Amino acid sequence: TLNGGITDMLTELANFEKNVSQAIHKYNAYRKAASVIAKYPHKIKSGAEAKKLPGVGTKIAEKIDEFLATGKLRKLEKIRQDDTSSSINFLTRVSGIGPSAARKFVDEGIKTLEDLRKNEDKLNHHQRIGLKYFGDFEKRIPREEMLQMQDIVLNEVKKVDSEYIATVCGSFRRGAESSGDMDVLLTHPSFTSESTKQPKLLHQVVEQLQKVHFITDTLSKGETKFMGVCQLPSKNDEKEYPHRRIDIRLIPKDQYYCGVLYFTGSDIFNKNMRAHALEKGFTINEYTIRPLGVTGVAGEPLPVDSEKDIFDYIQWKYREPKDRSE
DNA sequence: CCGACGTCGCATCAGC
DNA sequence: GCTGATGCGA
DNA sequence: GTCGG
Ligand SMILES: Nc1ccn([C@H]2C[C@H](O)[C@@H](COP(=O)(O)NP(=O)(O)OP(=O)(O)O)O2)c(=O)n1
Ligand SMILES: [Mn+2]
Ligand SMILES: [Mn+2]
Ligand code: NA
Ligand code: NA
Repeated sequence: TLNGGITDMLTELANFEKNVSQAIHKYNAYRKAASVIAKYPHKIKSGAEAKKLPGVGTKIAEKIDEFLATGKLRKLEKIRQDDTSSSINFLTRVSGIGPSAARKFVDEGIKTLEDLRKNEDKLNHHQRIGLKYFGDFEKRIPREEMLQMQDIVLNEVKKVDSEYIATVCGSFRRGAESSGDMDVLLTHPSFTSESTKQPKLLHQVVEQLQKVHFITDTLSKGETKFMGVCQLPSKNDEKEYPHRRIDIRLIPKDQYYCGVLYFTGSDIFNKNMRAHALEKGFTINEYTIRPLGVTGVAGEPLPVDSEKDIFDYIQWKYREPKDRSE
């Protein structure tokens, strides 16, 4: 955590540009700068030293010099003191409320937690559930709890159909001692890139999880992706566990490796790897890796038999999940 | 300089 | 209702 | 905000 002060500053600047300025590429630029500094193994002593890193340019180098010298950034100081930015920034912390809805709400004089509770009628379903569990969703999940959750999910899925395979991905698969949520990759032999031989494959799994009162709420739900809320069972006289975010992703079984690569992350690792893939003349999604044709159009899917095969195509040394925490 | 910046799913809305 | 764009999110 | 070509 050598440069925590610097990475915190950049992250706050990223959130500002995303939530307030609605400038997603500035948000990404700061996300990237924060990431490359985060894994830089020296305590940074100047902006010039920082500017050597890819993604760190002049402006950020200048900001790092201010931060090192003073321990603050006047730019951030002002943003903090500002009514509207602070309100918009806060509202986006509710799941389902983004930059657009947040700014629209603030315009209407809705800018506090109290205001949201008072105006629940103005929320779409996602946002209402997000407000309901605002407190809970602030809390992180200890890996021990994640292990309990894994046991329930894997066993309940087994009970539906023994041919399901459920794989917990995200920060958990990367070995994090705590997680923001739980991500579950799901496969079933009936669903491949070639055919879907059974309907409601994801539905049946969700339904079962609701039945045992594990899944408590639904944010969104389609044929291949579920976003919702779950909770561990507590014992007698035990205070209940916090409600947790969970999302589930049904991937065609023959495309498991691209799927698990995607869902393991991190988000920035995925961006770095896909950017590199493009440089090498391939494109990668959660389904396939395709070569790019000489006019830039994606071609047929390439054979994939392991995560490492995808790494091999773009000439990257294989990296274990725990080294993908970028 | 300066266009281009990872790829896609589900909810909602605009237009017909 | 459908098609495509936008919002929010993985 | 950054950068490659
Ligand atoms: N922008 C994003 C967000 C997520 N993802 C993929 C990579 C993530 O590791 C995986 C799960 O998303 P996530 O749950 O938001 N983040 P993740 O599990 O990495 O870390 P946590 O904050 O949940 O601990 O989805 C992505 O490819 N692009
Ligand atoms: Mn996660
Ligand atoms: Mn998730
Ligand atoms: Na740089
Ligand atoms: Na939000």
